[PDB]
Amino acid sequence: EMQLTPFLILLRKTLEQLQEKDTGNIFSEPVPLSEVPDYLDHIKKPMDFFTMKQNLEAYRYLNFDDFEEDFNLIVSNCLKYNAKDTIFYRAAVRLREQGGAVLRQARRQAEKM
Ligand SMILES: O=C1CNc2ccc(C(F)(F)F)cc2N1
Repeated sequence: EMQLTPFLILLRKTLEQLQEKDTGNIFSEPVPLSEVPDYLDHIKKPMDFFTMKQNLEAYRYLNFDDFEEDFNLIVSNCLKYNAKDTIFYRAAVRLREQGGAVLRQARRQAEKM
């Protein structure tokens, strides 16, 4: 029951804060199938922050949960594909932790609207 423009402004800010936690920029673009050619064998919906930005501006995120679901996909795809003893897996754990705090505060702001 809120206005669209401030909500999208909030999602844009939140997406930027989430990208800021991905200091290695390993989640900024789709996992490159050129370097990971079997990635799609068990990853049924790849996700990344560039795709999320495209989805945002295409008005595909009209509630907080749909935005957060695609963030969670970035994390879960990485935990699924990569072995636990890899930098990639640990980076997804850290993103889940740091991004979770970003999302909780952003959702508080959206609920104020
Ligand atoms: O799960 C992931 C997360 N992103 C990523 C970037 C680059 C590469 C690679 F280019 F292959 F080094 C692999 C991955 N795998």
